[PDB]
This record gives sequence, structure tokens and C-alpha cells, in this order.
Amino acid sequence: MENSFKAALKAGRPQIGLWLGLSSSYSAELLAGAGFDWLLIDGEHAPNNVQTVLTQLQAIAPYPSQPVVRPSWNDPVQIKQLLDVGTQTLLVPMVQNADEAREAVRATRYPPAGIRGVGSALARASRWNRIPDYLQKANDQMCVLVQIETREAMKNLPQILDVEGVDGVFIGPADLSADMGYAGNPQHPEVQAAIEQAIVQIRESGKAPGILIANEQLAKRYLELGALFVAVGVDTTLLARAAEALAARFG
Amino acid sequence: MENSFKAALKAGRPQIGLWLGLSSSYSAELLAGAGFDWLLIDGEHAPNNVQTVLTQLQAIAPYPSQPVVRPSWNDPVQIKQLLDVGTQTLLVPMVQNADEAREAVRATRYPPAGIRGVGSALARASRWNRIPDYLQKANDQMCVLVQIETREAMKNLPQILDVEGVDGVFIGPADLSADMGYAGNPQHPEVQAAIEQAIVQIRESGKAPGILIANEQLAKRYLELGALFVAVGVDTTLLARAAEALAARFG
Amino acid sequence: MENSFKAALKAGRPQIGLWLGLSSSYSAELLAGAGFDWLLIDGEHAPNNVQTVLTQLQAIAPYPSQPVVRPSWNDPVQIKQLLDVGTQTLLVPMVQNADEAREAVRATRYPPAGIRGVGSALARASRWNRIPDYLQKANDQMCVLVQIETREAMKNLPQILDVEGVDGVFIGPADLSADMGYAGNPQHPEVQAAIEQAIVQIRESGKAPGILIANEQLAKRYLELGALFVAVGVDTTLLARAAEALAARFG
Amino acid sequence: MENSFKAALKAGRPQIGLWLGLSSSYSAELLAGAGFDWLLIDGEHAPNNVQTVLTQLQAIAPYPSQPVVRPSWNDPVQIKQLLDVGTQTLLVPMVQNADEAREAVRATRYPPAGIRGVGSALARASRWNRIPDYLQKANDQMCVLVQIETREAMKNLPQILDVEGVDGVFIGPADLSADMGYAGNPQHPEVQAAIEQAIVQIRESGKAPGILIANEQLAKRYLELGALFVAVGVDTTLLARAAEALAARFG
Amino acid sequence: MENSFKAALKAGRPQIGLWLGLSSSYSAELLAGAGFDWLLIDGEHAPNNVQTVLTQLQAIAPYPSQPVVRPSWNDPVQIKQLLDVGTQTLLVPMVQNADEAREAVRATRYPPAGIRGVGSALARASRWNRIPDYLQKANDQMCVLVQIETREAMKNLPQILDVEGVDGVFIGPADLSADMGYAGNPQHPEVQAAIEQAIVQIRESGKAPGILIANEQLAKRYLELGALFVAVGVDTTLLARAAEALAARFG
Amino acid sequence: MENSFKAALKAGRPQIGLWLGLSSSYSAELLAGAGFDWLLIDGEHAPNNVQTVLTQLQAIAPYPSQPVVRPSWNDPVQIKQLLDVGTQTLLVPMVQNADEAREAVRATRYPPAGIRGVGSALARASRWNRIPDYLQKANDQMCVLVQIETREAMKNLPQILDVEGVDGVFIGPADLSADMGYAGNPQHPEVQAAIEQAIVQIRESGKAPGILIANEQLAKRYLELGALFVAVGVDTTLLARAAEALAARFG
Ligand SMILES: [Co+2]
Ligand SMILES: [Co+2]
Ligand SMILES: [Co+2]
Ligand SMILES: [Co+2]
Ligand SMILES: [Co+2]
Ligand SMILES: [Co+2]
Repeated sequence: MENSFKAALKAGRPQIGLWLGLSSSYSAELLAGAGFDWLLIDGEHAPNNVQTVLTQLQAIAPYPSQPVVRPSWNDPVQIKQLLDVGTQTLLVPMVQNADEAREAVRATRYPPAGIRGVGSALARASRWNRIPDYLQKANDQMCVLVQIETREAMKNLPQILDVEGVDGVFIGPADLSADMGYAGNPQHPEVQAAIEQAIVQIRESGKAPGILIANEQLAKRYLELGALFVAVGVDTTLLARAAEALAARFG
Repeated sequence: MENSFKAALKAGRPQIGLWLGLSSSYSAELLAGAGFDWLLIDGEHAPNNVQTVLTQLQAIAPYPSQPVVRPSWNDPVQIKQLLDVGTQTLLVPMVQNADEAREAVRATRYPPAGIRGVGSALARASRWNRIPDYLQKANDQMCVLVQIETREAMKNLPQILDVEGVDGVFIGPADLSADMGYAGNPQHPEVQAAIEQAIVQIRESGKAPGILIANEQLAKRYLELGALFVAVGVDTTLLARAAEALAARFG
Repeated sequence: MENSFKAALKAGRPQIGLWLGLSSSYSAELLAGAGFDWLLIDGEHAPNNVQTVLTQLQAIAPYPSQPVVRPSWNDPVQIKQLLDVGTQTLLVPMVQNADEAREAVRATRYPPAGIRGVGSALARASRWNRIPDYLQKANDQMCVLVQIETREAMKNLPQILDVEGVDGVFIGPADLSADMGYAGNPQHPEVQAAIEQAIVQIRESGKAPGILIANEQLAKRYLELGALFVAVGVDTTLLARAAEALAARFG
Repeated sequence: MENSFKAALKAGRPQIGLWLGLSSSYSAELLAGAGFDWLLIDGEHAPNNVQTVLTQLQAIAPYPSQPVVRPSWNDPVQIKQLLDVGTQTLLVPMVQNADEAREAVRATRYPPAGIRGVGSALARASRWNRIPDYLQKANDQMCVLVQIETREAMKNLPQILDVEGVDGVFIGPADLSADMGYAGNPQHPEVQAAIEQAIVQIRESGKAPGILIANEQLAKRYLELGALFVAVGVDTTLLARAAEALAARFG
Repeated sequence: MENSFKAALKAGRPQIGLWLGLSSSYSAELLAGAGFDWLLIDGEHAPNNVQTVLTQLQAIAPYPSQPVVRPSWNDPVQIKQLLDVGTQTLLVPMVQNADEAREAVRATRYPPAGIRGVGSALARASRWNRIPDYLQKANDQMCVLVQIETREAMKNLPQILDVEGVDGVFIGPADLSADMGYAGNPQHPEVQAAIEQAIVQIRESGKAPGILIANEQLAKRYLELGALFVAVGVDTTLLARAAEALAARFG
Repeated sequence: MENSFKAALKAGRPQIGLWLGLSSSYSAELLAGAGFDWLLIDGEHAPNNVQTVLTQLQAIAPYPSQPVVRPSWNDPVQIKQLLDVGTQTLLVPMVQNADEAREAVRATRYPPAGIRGVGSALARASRWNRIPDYLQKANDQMCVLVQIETREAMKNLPQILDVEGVDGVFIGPADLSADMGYAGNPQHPEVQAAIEQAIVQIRESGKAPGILIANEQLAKRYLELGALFVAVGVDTTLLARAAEALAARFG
């Protein structure tokens, strides 16, 4: 139950990711064999729930690609449920300040370090109590990644970076650019400046910066600035754009 | 992506609806061909979730009947998820005051007009970014309908009617009659008086009144008073009552 | 595990049925409480399979209405699977002659009386071996109903009626009328004469006649003539027609 | 719609239960025939939602074993949805004080006794309005069981026990032991003392004590102290441990 | 219910297709908007059944792309079920001779032209009897495409082409090359010669030639030679290859 | 894609199995971690289909336990579909003679060795063409196990054993005992003698004998006699019996 994604971030090894919004355990398996370091199962902007996350985790399990799950909100109940089906790395949207970052961390840890509810007999996470000393080992293998995606969050970044347990800070360019008045097109200089400055500042604190960006030149630029978990495409986009291009070539 | 239901309300064209509680994409398609102007996919009182709403929207799509979705609560996260799978007209239950009405409206609009989270690459709503300028066009095609269904809500109706974005106000007779002490039988004069007075007052403000009522004589009465979205039956009731009547005719 | 539908046929008590083509465990429960003697889960003309049959059987189980299942064909393998999930009354389509009727019967019976495969530990049918002596008790509680639906089958009816274990013979007016050259018009005199004559011949042979007909006056005629399992409507039709009529009353 | 589990608790008849975390309507039916007085469908620590609770309720319905449902949190919206699909006995986790206990009770009662939303036409709970006077009969057949599972909750137990509507108080040893510093192993004397003292105090108030414990000797000890709803095993554990033992016997 | 794909073939307008093996109603909708003339829902080599075909048909329905369905075999019972859920264009695998081609045709036609079972009240195909005179109109809108995939089938092609109701003949290069002794290598000259010769012979007979080929230059060659329904890619391949290429660009 | 189960049989290493009839990807994972050498996904006597087989294969994949799949019949089309979703070891029921054994083998092999249909781009089996030279490597990793379950099959055993590609012969005691006139009583001496003699004859022929038996002492006897794939229990039974025993210990 060692979290290899978390260890890679701590070691400063960049992790290249693909976003999964197709909400299918079948396409998840297909994509798990494609060579990515990590895969993001999106519970916020794709039609997923705890049950479909579970089946996508099962599909991905035998592959080297490591699963990361985004809940629909920073909700301790939903987080509890996602952890019990076996989620170990969480990307929490709309984290606005250090209190919310601490709340996210706490939701993933058993008492006394947090408020995670105990149900190990029932949980895939413990392999239904086959993992010895699961309750004592689980906290240290949780990896908490918080999203900053408003001006307010950017303003609070220094305090967020002081939060123990926050392993990574992810910048969401679509939401950020919308909040900045450039809906939701992040290519503007003002947005790019905020993004790049945040990446530097995050890495400086010893935490992992992350981002999703479909422009490959920008992705390489962010990696050069020290980003450590960079998602470089989205399954729905890859499929749609490839299919459209193919159809157009035949008139 | 023009919202034809919203345009019809704004033009003062009454829209006759059927409530869908069978929670099936198959019966939804069957009913989408029955001649109604709108269909209510009930996420509050039928066993639906974001995923079953999605499949019912797909089933209904090629028909003239327009889908409306009721979330289980005025919850901005659930609303975000329903909008991304393509919901454009929302019926929000238990809206008690103008602050809650504003919250409902805000949940459906991208910044700066609201707090809707941005995820268009992943969303059926944008057809996975095939709709050009989706982010700039979406806000104006959202139709927000708020339910008033307690004495408190009735008391706050004048302020609710002053809320920009609130396109329609729906009176829920079952909940209202229960709150008034007539569980949950709305046929009482006191309940009927509150309902009819609200319909007049709503229409007077330039907003659309709505209601669900299975009594067809009452439905016509509400239409005559100026109601513009009137659901006149419920799928589960139509099926159950027709089947029971049939069985009884054969002993 | 007594088959009460079968006992009722044997005692000459007419059983009034409803056809289920909505393929949903949810609407199946709703309809199971409507007062019918039997409900037909249609695996031939509705999108059902062994798994959805199972869930509909579970939904119907606590109600007095008895389930009957129609497989897609007289296929011993499919019949084996349906029986193991708990089907005890089968309506077999397109039975053309006595050999095929015999094969339908043999598919439902364990050796030496038939060729039913043994898997009792796994089967809902035996309640996972909780029913004592299931293997010795099962054969006698199977009820086999065969459909005669062509001119060839009508010719062979006397031989079909002589087959031991054929408990009932069902006339399919839609298929029969199509085979006779009157598609969509079983109301034609030559078709009605064939149907009436078959019903009388079936009953005079000491077996149960059955039919589906949505015209309530014809249903009553068939009951008078001695039909013992008569389906008097179809869920999809009841729902579609009630909905369409409702919408039409409002324009 | 009489709640027989609730009546048994009120009569002081101990009820022996099994926990269901397999989240399957198929295994639920299999286990419903095993002889337990009650079955716990776990929406907090197993991958269930309103829809899978519904199908497990349908599967269990014809058996003598009575269903109890645990929502993922004390959330009035989720409770509303669970009640409409037919839940009558609720086990509410993490109830910390008397205000939260009152909130749980209120969520299950129609006005004026509570805030339960009215949707009986659509609800399996009313059998789609077949149950006469459902709205007037429902409140009295709801059975509310609250979980105490922290030191804080134990401290507030006397006030919780004064709450009308609270029919039972369940002690959760896994969460309690974790909160007490013995994650999450409850066998410690300190934990056992808190548990046994609570059982006595609960029963003394005229309310039903409950607990889940897989150690059968402890279960008998709790029953001897006056516990009235005792779950004595968990489906996932029974299956896993039996399978592991079997494999080990063959090397 | 006009079959526009069939009318296009008859008019000699080439139709460009994409193969759907992702077996998801969600990705089917995404791809239905990509601009293809037709989409092949594969029931032979992807994990589909009648029920998933149904949901994909519903997803595709509002788009201009026309659905074609491949059953797992030339099986009249399976074909009956696919037609009733609304399939009008069928691609039948492993058609070896004229007798088998005739049987494929007869499976799609109501008596006296064929053996299609009648169940219109239940069928999406008739929109549950909403389409007037469905039974008299259906036969003419069925489009039957037969696959020639072996040396034996190539031999029998002239007789297959003489079968009335065979609208198109599709060459399966993967199966054909395997049968010829070049598995996985349809690029071999002897295979290409067989394919080209078949396409010309099919077209000269006044029928539509079809093929699937992922090599875009070969596709263009086949179109030049007169192929009228040409699938130019496969969803699983498009997705897998785009993802793998992306991951490789970042290491 | 090496078949380790097949290699183990060939090397004479006995493989201990558990039967899976719960038809759930969730319980399949739970059981995949219990330490068995193989797990039988039963498509004959449990409510499975190609799609649920797929999800169980995905669940089992990261564990050391090897999956074996039983189709509902010796049906080449069904076998094609099971192989494409990734099945490499097949247990074929009711194989009565050498011709049928040959047909089972041929269904699993690409031409010229067999009649397996080619669809590698679409198949999980080839990991969507990621496995290089899949088409040339697949045949050799198929493992075909045939069931002898009647007196006729026992007669033909010597000829069945002479069929190339038959890797193992499994004796089905429930079906065999029923065919011999001892339904539900394979413990009878004449049945045990037939079983023992078959096991010895199979092994002496250089092939693997198999059987399912829930009596652990008989299992050990069969292993001593040289059986190489022995299933020693069934998930539904393990669960039902453990639950019933538990409930009985409390009254
Ligand atoms: Co964002
Ligand atoms: Co209401
Ligand atoms: Co028929
Ligand atoms: Co707890
Ligand atoms: Co082919
Ligand atoms: Co057998």
C-alpha cells in the first residue's frame, strides 16, 4: 500500500498525467496501458461517483500508472467514501485558504491526526483487513493535492504552503482565468504570469506544483519551472479531436 | 444551445409538462414522444443521480419536449455537475428567501456573474468544446426556476421576485399544504387561496409561474390565472392508476 | 416453491395478466402491486436478459402477482439460465410442432425426465441449496406454456396438446395474423375464427389456453370461451397512451 | 407499513443482525434468507447510494429479516431520499450531541413534527400512493437510531437520551476506540468500559442499545447487559475469512 | 423512419464511417458529433449486447451520423431483438454463401417477405406504435449488409450478389487475410488483389461495397475503386494511439 | 500474455480453485486476494454475461489467482466474445464426444488452426494491439478444459483425451450423478467409482484432470489420485453457510 506517486513527488521526479473524464472502467484500462505516470479520475467535472471511481481503480490497478481522484468538492464525507474504496491520492478543488487546506488534510487521516471515519473491515483500502496494521499505516500513504484556482486562493498561497500534509498544490487555469476575467482562456499574459509565479513559489516551499494544460509547449515550460505533476491531455479531447480530424480528411 | 423552454416562458407561451419519476432512460424516451412541451427529471423525489439524469437527457434529446431537472437541494456542487452533463433548465426545491434564490442563480453562471466551475473540455454541455464560445454563451441560456413551498417562502415572495436571473417561480402544493397543516392535501381552500394568489403575483412581476397538479380542472384554472409552466401529471401515477383500473375491470 | 400460477391453471381458475416490456425492476415493482394475477417479463420483444429478469423477479417476489418469463427462443441453454435465477413459469415463443413442444418441456426438467443442467448450489431457484430436496421437487413445479403463432403451428395443435408437460398453449395474435397475411389486423374474421377455435380445442383437451389482447371486449370473449391465462394489456402501451391522451387534453 | 423492527425494540426483544457491505442486491437476497432479525445496508463505509439501497430493499422485501440503512452522514437531504425509496429504520453515524440527534429525528418526520419533504406520488415508500393515508401514518413507523462514536458523544449521552424520537443508540467501537487513542482496536479495557457503561445507561432510559461486534463472546456479553440490536458479523469478513481459511487448508 | 444511410448507398453517395468498440453510450455521443456519415456499433468484437446497443442508438439519435449495428452472428433471434430496439442497418458477419445471405435478409423482414417476429407495441422501432402503419413500412427501410471474410465467401460472391435485399457487401480484411494465411497482414499483394477485385465486382453488380481499413491511403484507394461505405478508423485505436503518442512526447 | 495456469497444469503442479457465482466484480476482487491458484467465473450457472466476465477479469488481474471462465455452452460465437475480452482459460460444459471437444478447441484458435474471428484492434485480449504479434502468439496461450458430465461422455473419454488442444478434462459430479440416476448424491459408490476411474485415466493420458467438490476430504482424495485443477468451494455456499451458522449461534 506504499503510495508510489507520493514518493515520486517527494523525490522530485516529475510525473506526467492524463485526465480521465470518459467515466468508464473500460477506457480507463485502455488508457492505463498508454505510458502515463498518473491518471486523474475526475469526480468534479465528469459523471463519476464513488462506485464508478471504484471500478476505474480496479481497472487501473495492475498497470504502472498511478490513480489520482478528484472529488466534486472539499467534502469530508465524500473524501471518507473515496478513501475506503482505495483512493490514496486526492486532488481537491477550490481550496481557498489554509483552513480549507487543513480540512482537506484532516479528512484523509485517522484520529488523532484527522477525522477520517473508521470502516476497515468493509474497505477495499485495507483489502478487507488483509493489510496488517492498516489503520497504523494508512495516514502516511495519503497524498493530498489542493487546487488553487481563484485570485483569493493565489493571495492565500503562502499560508496554504505552510500547511503540513499538503503534498502538492495544483493550479487550475480554466477556473483561474475565469475568476481573473479571461473566461476561461488562460493563454493571456496576466494568467500565465500568475501561473508561473505560483509554480516557482510552490516548488520553493518544498511542495509539488501541479497543473493541467493541453498545450504541450506550455507543459514543457511549466516542467522547466519546476512543476512535478503535470497532466498533458484529457481523454475526451484526445478522442474528439482525433475523430474530427479523421472525418475532415475524408470530407 | 439556445434554450427554447426559457424563450417560450419569456414570450408568455404556456408550457405543459409531465413529471418523470420512473428514473429510466427507456421510459423517458417513450414519454418524450407523447406531446408534452417539457419533462421534469426529478432528482429530489425519484432515485436519480447525475448519471441517470445524463442518460435521460440523451434519450430525450431528439424529441421536441424540453428537459427540466430538479436537483435534490439548492446545492451549488450538485448544480455544477448537472449543468456540465447538459442541464439548462433547473427547478430548485425549497427556496425560502431571496438570498437562497440568488445562490441558485449564481450557481448556474460562470464568473463574474456566478460561481459555476469551469470544465468545458469534459462537458456534454459544451459538446466537449465543439460549441464555439461556449463559455461566453452559456450564462444567457440557463433558466432558473425556484420552488416556493412553505409559509416562510410565501412571505418572502416579493423579495424573491426581485431577484435577477430567477426566470420562474414554482409553487409546490404537496410541501406547501404540509407546511400549512393540511398534509399534504392541497385541495383545501386555504391552500388553494395561497396558490392562486402567488400565481397572480408571480405573473405580475413579469416572471413565469409554475406548478404541478394532477387534477386537470385545477390545472386549467391555474393556466387561466397566468401560470406558464404547468405539469399536469406524473409518470408513476399515470402508469399505476391505469394498470390498477385495468386489473379491476377484469375482477 | 409451490407454483401457484400452475396450480391455478390446473384448477381452472382464470388468471388475468399484464405484459412487462419496460425492462425495469422499478416499474416491475410498481406494477406488481396493481392487482394482476400474473406478469409477463418479456425476453423476446423487450430489451431484457437473464440479469434483468433476475432483478424483476426479485422486485415482484413479495407481491401476490405471479411472474411468467418469455425467453427469446425455445433455447435449452437460455431456459437453463432463466430457471436457475428462479423462473418457474415459461412462455416459449414460436413452438411449431410436437417435437419442439417436447424439447421445451425437457429443457425445464432434470434427468431422467429432461436435460436441465444441475447447478443448485449457485442458483436463486434453490435459494442456494436452502430449499431441502430441491432437485427432487423442482420438476413438478415447472409450468411450460407454448406459443402457437403460425398456420403450421395451428395445424399441429392436436399433436402439441398431446405432449406431456405442456401445461398451456398461448395464441399469439400479432404473429399469427402476420403469418396469415393480415399483419397488424388480428381483428379480421379469419384470424378471429382461428383464435376462437384454438382456444376451444385447447380447453377441451384439458389444457390451459392463453392469449394477449389489448382490446378489453375481445379479452372478455376469450375468457368466456374458456381461456385461462389472459394478458389484458402491456405496460409500455398503458403508459404511452395515458400520457398522449393527457397531453392532448391540454393541447 | 408497520415497522416490525421498531416494535421489537420497543417490546424489548433483542434483534440479531448482519452488516451488508457487499453492495449487491444479489448477495443481499442470499443473506436475507440466512436467519437474521435485521440487516444493515451500509451507505457510509460500503460503495452504496440511494439506487443500490433501493435494489437491496427490493431483494430483502419478501424475507423476514428487516432492513436498516446507514446514510453516509446526518444529512437531511440524503435521509429524505432514502426514506422515499422505502427506508423506515435509519442508523445515523457520528451523532455528537442532542441537537444533532433532534436533527436526525426531524429529517424523518413530515411537518409539523419534522422537515421531511413530501413526494408520495413518486415514492416506493407509499407504494406510489397505494398505501391509504400514508402521509398520516408514516411518522410513527420511522425508527431513528443514532451512533455515538467519540468521547464527545459519550459525554453528551444523557442529553441525547432525552431526545424524543431517538429509538436507539448505537455504539461504534471502531470509531470510538480510534477517538480514544486505541485505533481502532476496541478490545482495550478502557474502550470496553465505555461501551458497557453506555449500554447500561441507554437501556436504563428506556431506549434500545445497539452495537456491531464480530467477537461472539463480546456480543453475548453486550446482550446480557441489555443491548437490543446487536450486529454479530459483516458479510465481507465472513466471506473473506471463510475463503482464506479454505485456501490455507489446501496449502 | 426513412433509412437515410440506405438511401445514400442506393444513390451512390459514399459514406465515411467510424467503428465504435468502446461500448459506451457516453463516448458514442461524443463521437456522433465528430462529422462521420455512419457509426458501427460492434456487437461481434466489442462487449456490447442488445441493451448497450439500445443506449448507443439513443445517444446517437439527434446527430446526423447514422448507426449501423453488427450482431455477433447471423442469428435470426439476435437480429429480431436488435431490430426491435430500433436497428435499421445491419452488418452481418461471416456470410459464406447465398443461402446465408438470404437468411440474413429474411430475418429483417416481416411475413410473408421474411420471418421477423412481431412485437410492435413493445418496440422502440415503432416508437411503441406511434409510427402509423409501422408493420407495412418497416421492411422497405431495412438495410442489410453482409460480410465476406473467407476464401469460400469470395468464391460465392457472385451468387451472394444475386440475393434480393442484400444492399451491400462488406469485405473484412482482418478475417480474410487470416483465412488466406496472412494473419495480421492484409497489406500482402494477394490479399489486396482479392479485396480490390471484390470491390469492383460488388459495384458492377449494382450493390454497395464496404470495408474497414485504418490506413488512410488504402481507404482512399477503395473509395476510388467504388466502395460506398468505408470505415476509416476505430474509436479504441484512435484513443489508444493518441494517448500513447502524447505520453511518449514527454518521456 | 503467458498463461501461467496452463503452464502449471503442463508441469503437473496442482491448482486449488474457488468457484465464483456471486457475479460481482467487487466480491471477485475480495476473493482474488484469498490465496487460491484459480477462480472460476461461471457463465453457465450464475447470472453472468460477456460484460460481467470482463469486469471480473479486470478486478482479478492484479492478483496472483488465475481466472478461468465457463461459457453457458460449447458455442463458438460466445467463446469468440469471451476470448476477445481477455479469457485465456475456458471450462466448456457438456462436452459429449471427441467432435465436440475438437470444436471447443477450434473455437479458441485463429486460422488455420481454428475458426476464432479476428478483431484484435478492439480486444482487451491484445490490449488493443499493444501486445506485439498478438495474432501469432495467442493460440499457444489458450487453455481448453472440457467437462464430461454424462454416461455418454464417460464412454467417449478415451477419444476425447486423444484430441489435440484438450489440455484438461473436468468431471462434473452434479450433472454426472443426475445422469446416472443419483441426483444430488454424487457420494454414491457407483458415482465415486466413475469419478475416480476417470481422474486416473485422464492423468495417465498425460492430461490434467479437474473437478469441483465442496467436501474437503473428497477433494483431497481426488488430488491424491492425480487431479490437477480442483475447485474446493463455491463463493455463494461459503457465504450462505457462514452466515446461517452465525445466525444460529445466537438463535
Ligand atoms: Co478547476
Ligand atoms: Co415539493
Ligand atoms: Co408472438
Ligand atoms: Co463508525
Ligand atoms: Co471480421
Ligand atoms: Co455441470
